[PDB]
Amino acid sequence: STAGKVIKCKAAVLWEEKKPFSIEEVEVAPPKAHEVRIKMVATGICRSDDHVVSGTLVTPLPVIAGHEAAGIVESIGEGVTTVRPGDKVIPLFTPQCGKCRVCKHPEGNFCLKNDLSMPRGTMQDGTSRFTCRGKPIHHFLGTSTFSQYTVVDEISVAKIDAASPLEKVCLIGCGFSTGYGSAVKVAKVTQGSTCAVFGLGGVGLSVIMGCKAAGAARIIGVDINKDKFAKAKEVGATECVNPQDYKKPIQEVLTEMSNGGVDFSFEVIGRLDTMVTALSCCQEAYGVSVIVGVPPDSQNLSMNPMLLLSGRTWKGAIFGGFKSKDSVPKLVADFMAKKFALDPLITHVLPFEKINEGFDLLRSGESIRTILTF
Amino acid sequence: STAGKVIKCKAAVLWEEKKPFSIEEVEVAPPKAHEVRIKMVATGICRSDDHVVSGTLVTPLPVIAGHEAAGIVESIGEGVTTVRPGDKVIPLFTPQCGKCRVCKHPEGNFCLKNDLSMPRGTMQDGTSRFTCRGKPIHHFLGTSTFSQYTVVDEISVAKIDAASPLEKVCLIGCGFSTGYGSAVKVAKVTQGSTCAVFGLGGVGLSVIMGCKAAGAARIIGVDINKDKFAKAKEVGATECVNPQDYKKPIQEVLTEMSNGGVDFSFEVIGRLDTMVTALSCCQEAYGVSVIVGVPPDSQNLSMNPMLLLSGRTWKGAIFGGFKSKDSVPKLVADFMAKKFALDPLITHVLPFEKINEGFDLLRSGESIRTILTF
Ligand SMILES: NC(=O)C1=CN([C@@H]2O[C@H](COP(=O)(O)OP(=O)(O)OC[C@H]3O[C@@H](n4cnc5c(N)ncnc54)[C@H](O)[C@@H]3O)[C@@H](O)[C@H]2O)C=CC1
Ligand SMILES: NC(=O)C1=CN([C@@H]2O[C@H](COP(=O)(O)OP(=O)(O)OC[C@H]3O[C@@H](n4cnc5c(N)ncnc54)[C@H](O)[C@@H]3O)[C@@H](O)[C@H]2O)C=CC1
Ligand SMILES: OCC(F)(F)C(F)(F)C(F)(F)F
Ligand SMILES: OCC(F)(F)C(F)(F)C(F)(F)F
Ligand SMILES: [Zn+2]
Ligand SMILES: [Zn+2]
Ligand SMILES: [Zn+2]
Ligand SMILES: [Zn+2]
Repeated sequence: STAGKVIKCKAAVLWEEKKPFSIEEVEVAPPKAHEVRIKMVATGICRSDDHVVSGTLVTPLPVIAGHEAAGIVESIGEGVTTVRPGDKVIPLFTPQCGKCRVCKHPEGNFCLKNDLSMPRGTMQDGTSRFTCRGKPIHHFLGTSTFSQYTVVDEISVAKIDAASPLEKVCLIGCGFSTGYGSAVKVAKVTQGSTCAVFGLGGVGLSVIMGCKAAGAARIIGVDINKDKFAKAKEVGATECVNPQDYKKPIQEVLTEMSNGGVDFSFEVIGRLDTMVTALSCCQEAYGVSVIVGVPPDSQNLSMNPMLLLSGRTWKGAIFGGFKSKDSVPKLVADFMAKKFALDPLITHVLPFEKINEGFDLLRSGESIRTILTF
Repeated sequence: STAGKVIKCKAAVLWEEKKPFSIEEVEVAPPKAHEVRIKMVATGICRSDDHVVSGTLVTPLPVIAGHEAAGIVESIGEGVTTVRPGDKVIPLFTPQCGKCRVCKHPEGNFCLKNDLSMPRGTMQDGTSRFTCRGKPIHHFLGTSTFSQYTVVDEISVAKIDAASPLEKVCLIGCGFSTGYGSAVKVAKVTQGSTCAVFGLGGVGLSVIMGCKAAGAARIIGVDINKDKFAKAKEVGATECVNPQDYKKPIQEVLTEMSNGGVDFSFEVIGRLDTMVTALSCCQEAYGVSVIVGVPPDSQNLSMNPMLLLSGRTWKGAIFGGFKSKDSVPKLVADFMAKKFALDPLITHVLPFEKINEGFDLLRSGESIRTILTF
């Protein structure tokens, strides 16, 4: 009924930094060859979307942000083979072209077709499917989920179980998969280990879930907002520490608590200082520290390389190291089989039109994930 | 016959930074409980010893430096069980106590009894076995091999094969094992990989040996001294580049040569800028970079954590990640079985009393390893 036609629909457009989203009418072009137009069902509010508003994460403006979502295929362009109209889907902010040297590497997931390194804010063909006020509007990470309809490249969508609950599994589109994979795949957390997780938002709680799944003995949650601790303990933190309660810097506290440093630390905030602290608190000879947080654009940290010379490993990852199009349908199948939980991450549900209240809930410290329903 | 007595002998004392070593008459105390007195047979001149002279590496002065050596046990203190008089030994600048959290960990080698992290320049008991005209002389990394005789803690010595040639296997006490293990144990270089090695001294040549042993298809040597390239190619470098030949940064050159980044990079110089260049030149999604070089004391590097967030792994190690007392004998056994060569590292052989000529050869760029013989 809409196939082959321009859709007029509502989207949350960001015209300028540090301004509220504008809910207004946009035009969504029909999909071209190897593109997929999706009716959005649910989208989460991830701190990275807030980083676009704050200018922490630089992408071309004006933009339709949003990258953690689930919906139903409205129509496919010529040549699409991996999804059909009416399929349930999760957009992939990290693509999986399956052809590039990274997609073919056993341990790589940062596909060379990504729009993260050198953001253009377009479809793969360098154009936009969105018009607003007669102007072209940029895409975000090849997803743009803060719209009733979006168009993505085939390499940026995965078909998921026909019976999945989209108002939950949208979190597999970013925050859950990222934290979980950061522990089980990137860190490769071991049975009986001691973990330190810096930041207890949706991504940090997911990291804790992965640390518990891996059989960690101790999981120490770290956050300056003690209101985060209860939920962190429910999903497996054995202890929580607030840096503001100690006279000593928290890497010293954690080193003592762990009898000379943790096996695995995670930075799940996005600050240069906590990236160095998290590295410092892992054991000097065999500790591993994983950066998950997104730091302010173009800013360098300063560190003493003697932290690494002693034996520490420092690494980072996008999307928990998961090859996105292979992994997302398996993660949904595992969720359906109750292998992990998503409800502990969901604190608030709002309609899409209340997106600005959703960003307020995050910025105040009150929410973990708000799910917007269309 | 000298057992239980003071030995008067010659040692090279460094009284002050940026001076020549001074050949002095010293007194060497007999070994106390769990100590081993060694008659030196050969010691290598490592750039780390030069770092003490230049002030790159801070350790209490005055000092007997030297840490890359082999000798024969002259006597043992009370309770020594792992060597006897007459045994061939290699002193271990990284100890293996076998009782600390690190020694018990499968990966870790940076034993908590080390004198590297917060150098005291003493025996384990906090005293010196060396006097020069009534003045105590500091130890270096619990080895002090620039002496006819030294005393080490039992956890800082390994018994090796009675038939081993000490004028070659002294290199297993630091430079060979550090470079070889950095490739084979720390990086875990893979078959068919591309490697880049920054610094083509004795330790960087040993990194090349390890990369070739691991079956790397491409091994790119990087040095500003093009006279190092011939020997690098002899031990397995497929290509060499001199950053001074190029109008653009060598990380860009290496990224284009490797069609988007190397699999494994090694910093084997000791400069902050080459540590960041080496990380940058490894592939952004799955590349691994190992720091081996010792940089100037208390200096921090500056880097963009986006280099790690994409997927890179950054690590460092001491002594190639080898658990020292377990590994040094097996490395000597493997040398005796022709598993690897040490002669390519040895460019000069001098008697001990020509130590300053040995350091002049290193500083001029002529030498790789000078072995000092007794
Ligand atoms: N690498 C990747 O693929 C991904 C990265 N991210 C990033 O991960 C980070 C976390 O995302 P969310 O969990 O959605 O964010 P969030 O904003 O819900 O949670 C961050 C937590 O950090 C705490 N915090 C702030 N300053 C702190 C400090 N100094 N010390 C300790 N805790 C502090 C806050 O109280 C908060 O609970 C963000 O930077 C986001 O951009 C998000 C997902 C994917
Ligand atoms: N982590 C560890 O356990 C160990 C660390 N080391 C350290 O490893 C490093 C190398 O030691 P050696 O091989 O004995 O030293 P070396 O001085 O023989 O070799 C260093 C090489 O770096 C090259 N070089 C200097 N500046 C350069 C630049 N800007 N760009 C490219 N090349 C440059 C030199 O021309 C030289 O060939 C030193 O810092 C040393 O202290 C040594 C052994 C053990
Ligand atoms: O939240 C996802 C994420 F990886 F952080 C991102 F949004 F893709 C990033 F990296 F911020 F661009
Ligand atoms: O060359 C040995 C070495 F590991 F580099 C050292 F000397 F111990 C260090 F690290 F320099 F202190
Ligand atoms: Zn996100
Ligand atoms: Zn790809
Ligand atoms: Zn130990
Ligand atoms: Zn050395």
